[PDB]
Amino acid sequence: SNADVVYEKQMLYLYVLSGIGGLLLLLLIFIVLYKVGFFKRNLKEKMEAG
Repeated sequence: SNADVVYEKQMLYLYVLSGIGGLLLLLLIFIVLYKVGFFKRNLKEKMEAG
């Protein structure tokens, strides 16, 4: 059923913005820690679920 929310405010722009911001901060935080030496003092696993 299509309600009157698609024209009002799906409020999805918030979920999509929060998701893109967290991923970018995760990639930058991992590289910033591995470059400074933080992650350079441990045997990472580099996991990745499918």
